[PDB]
Amino acid sequence: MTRIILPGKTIGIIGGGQLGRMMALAAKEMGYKIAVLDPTKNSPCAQVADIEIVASYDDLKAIQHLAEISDVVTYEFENIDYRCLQWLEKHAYLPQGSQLLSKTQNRFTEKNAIEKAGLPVATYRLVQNQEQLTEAIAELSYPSVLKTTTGGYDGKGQVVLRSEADVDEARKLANAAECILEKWVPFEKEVSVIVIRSVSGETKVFPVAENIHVNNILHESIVPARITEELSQKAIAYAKVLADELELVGTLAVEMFATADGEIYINELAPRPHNSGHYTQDACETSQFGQHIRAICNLPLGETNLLKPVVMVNILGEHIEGVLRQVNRLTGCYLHLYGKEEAKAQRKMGHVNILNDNIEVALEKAKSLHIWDHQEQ
Amino acid sequence: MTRIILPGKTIGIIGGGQLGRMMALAAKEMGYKIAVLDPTKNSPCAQVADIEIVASYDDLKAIQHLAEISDVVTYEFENIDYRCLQWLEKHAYLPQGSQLLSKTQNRFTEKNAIEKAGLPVATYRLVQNQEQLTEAIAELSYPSVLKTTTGGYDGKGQVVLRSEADVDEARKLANAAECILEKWVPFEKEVSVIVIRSVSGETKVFPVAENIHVNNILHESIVPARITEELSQKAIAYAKVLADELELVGTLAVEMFATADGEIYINELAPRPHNSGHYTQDACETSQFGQHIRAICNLPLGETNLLKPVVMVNILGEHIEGVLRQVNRLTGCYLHLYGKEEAKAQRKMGHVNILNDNIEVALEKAKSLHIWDHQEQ
Ligand SMILES: [Mg+2]
Ligand SMILES: [Mg+2]
Repeated sequence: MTRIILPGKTIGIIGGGQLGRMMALAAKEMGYKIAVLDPTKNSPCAQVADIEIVASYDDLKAIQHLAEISDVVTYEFENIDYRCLQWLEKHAYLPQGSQLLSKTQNRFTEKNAIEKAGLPVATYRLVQNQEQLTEAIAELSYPSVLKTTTGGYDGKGQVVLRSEADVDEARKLANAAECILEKWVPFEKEVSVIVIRSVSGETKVFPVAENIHVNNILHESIVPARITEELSQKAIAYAKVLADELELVGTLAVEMFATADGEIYINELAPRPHNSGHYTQDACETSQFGQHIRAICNLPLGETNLLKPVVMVNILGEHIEGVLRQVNRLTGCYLHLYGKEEAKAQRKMGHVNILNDNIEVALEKAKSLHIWDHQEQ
Repeated sequence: MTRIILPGKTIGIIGGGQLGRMMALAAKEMGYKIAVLDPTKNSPCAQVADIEIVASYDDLKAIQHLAEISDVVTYEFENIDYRCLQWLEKHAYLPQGSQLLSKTQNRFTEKNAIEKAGLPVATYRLVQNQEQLTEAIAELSYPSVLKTTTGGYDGKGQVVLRSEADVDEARKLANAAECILEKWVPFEKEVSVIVIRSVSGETKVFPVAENIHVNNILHESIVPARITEELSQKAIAYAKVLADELELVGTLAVEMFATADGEIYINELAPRPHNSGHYTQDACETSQFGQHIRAICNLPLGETNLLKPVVMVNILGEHIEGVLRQVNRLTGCYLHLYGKEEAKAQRKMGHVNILNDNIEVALEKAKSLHIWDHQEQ
């Protein structure tokens, strides 16, 4: 409430991926110690942490060990079972709580929470079997999109239904997992806003980013987003409403659709630093990682001013060879690589923040490097 | 020339203090592994390193061990002896070389090198005995400063001569060590410039910083330095010429005196990241540490644009309690703490970068915190 976790103390992180690694690096600058729990040895985060606990996320015993050596605990792994987070908020210090994670983990529960906040979402229906899929298609028509309610993107995730010809594919998915069908709402661009709220209630919002996805993987984030001032203001206001209604502590990434007629629909939420906020490491006065640490520790939040326009480009497994071969050409580019040993095609290996006074020159730079030819097409 | 050290390789650092730690943090963002050699276990740098070697700086076997596991070797500790330096330069990869470091270890050698590069310094005389002191006093008159040529660490090691009354104290100093006598420069401001030069000869120069020393220890760096455009241009030009003439690879801090009459004299050089460049971590497009890594690894250098005005304030052992107590008042302030256990009174425990569009507001903020009343007086 007024509880402050002072520099020198230990922050425990559940999950050792790139998000935890970058949380850790930010915390280290401020003089915090870092403990991490991850199922695989020498994770990106372990490479920066003082203490490594190699164990499963459901390993209640190892979770207790993390709780014992930590003064505060946060998570970066978003598919963690919220029963484990319920244990921590009662027996350790987890200022984020378990509630928000539980609401944002399931696309259906997520939509209900956005609606209760009074914000606009695409019309949606829960799909648990073929009869329900049929009814949902009949009610919402085409175009629509079927998405699994919980984390299961690896190989499938979603089916876009442009016409009746895509129904066969949707039925297969509907059998494989619980789904929601959402009406496809026409939009000009996807945008996101990172909002941070500390234990003491202090709230900061980062600049609106314009996101470009390829095969449903983030390719580029563009800041400032190439949208109207009024859309930017609305996006920012929407993020503040969510932080307050969801009683946020820590970080919330709000992904959005911006339509040609100036409206914003809330797409999805992530209760953590998000890929679309990586630009902040090089372009803002505080990074989202530095902010997240400040939020949970209850330090004054840093400023979120955009200090230079930026295009973040993702480096997937398929790009890493190209990046390393082209290192000599990275003038004006700020490389971040996560220390993952095995490259797989779609695995996130790093990102590059391209800073320029002109956003179009930054975009042209990414194209000129030809590392992302596959994405450009 | 062409040699590039790619992300994924190991950077070895001789010296595990805060400069090593901040080098290592910048390197980790880019996906490098870190090895460190330091006389004390659990050093600031070891807290972020993948491999720690605990040994003396003059222990050639340990130095050799660090070199053997490192793809490139750099140093934070300057007083490496010649036998270790030659071994490193010829049998490891030490792109910085030994030549520049040799020149900057002796105040007389250093001033000769600066003059030979075509740059101005205060008039000076070598003092190896009492007779040479007498002659130098005669030629330079009062006021003047007698300084030891080596041993840059604590204990003053200097005597300011304003009258014949001070000669007695000076003779004692010249009796214990080789000295240099320098004519007193009537200066308005102390300033410094950080210059970067990569293995391939690419150069970048950081903005001029105004430095405020108290008890021979840096207190504040102010950027932009409160000096005329003409003085700024001159300091930058001088720093570039030095980098060229000394064939710098890596980082060079050039400390200077700026007079009211618009003249610059070169004071002293540090062939490494420097305390007067810590502001770059929060206020510049690239930090001196990010730049140092790029320079030795022969990556393209980042930009050095000042993105927001800044006051860096040092946190000594005598300040850490005040910082921790005032943590809730650190809005607009960016805290860096080095992870040192033992807090001696004059030991550098961290720094705070105070960012503000108005330099005077930043200065005011430092005072209003009432942490540095001692320095303020
Ligand atoms: Mg979600
Ligand atoms: Mg020096």
